[PDB]
Amino acid sequence: QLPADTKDAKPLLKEMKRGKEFHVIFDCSHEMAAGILKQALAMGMMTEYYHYIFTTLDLFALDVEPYRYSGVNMTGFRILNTENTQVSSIIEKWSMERLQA
Amino acid sequence: QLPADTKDAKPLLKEMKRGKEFHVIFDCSHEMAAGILKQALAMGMMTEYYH
Repeated sequence: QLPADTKDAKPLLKEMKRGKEFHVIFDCSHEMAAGILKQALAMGMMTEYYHYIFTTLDLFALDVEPYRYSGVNMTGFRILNTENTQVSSIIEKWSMERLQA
Repeated sequence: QLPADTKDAKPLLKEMKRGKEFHVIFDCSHEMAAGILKQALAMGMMTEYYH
């Protein structure tokens, strides 16, 4: 279990790494995925060895960049149908009004 | 040989990782050391393996 605070992530990952858990499933609002991935990097773990999965349905909205050359696999799940033209159009339109926040 | 700019580092480190070169000496004014190490990190090239 992830402890209460996000930045307490350290021991848990540390135990996982010591125990040599070479697969992981997550389940949490991607907002938690950000914290857990930053830890998973700074703890020197992003390597082809580990191979995460996410059930949070927003894997597409993270910032995948600083991890992407490392070589880990983050199979995820997305439903918002980016494939269709009109869907993407409406995404963009809503985006042009989304950024007022 | 490191190329002209530092962020150009990526191909070289790619070769080091591919051939599995598990040790290194560097040489640079540390200002280069910083960028080369950042690349070393995001490349999945910074673990308890290498030294």
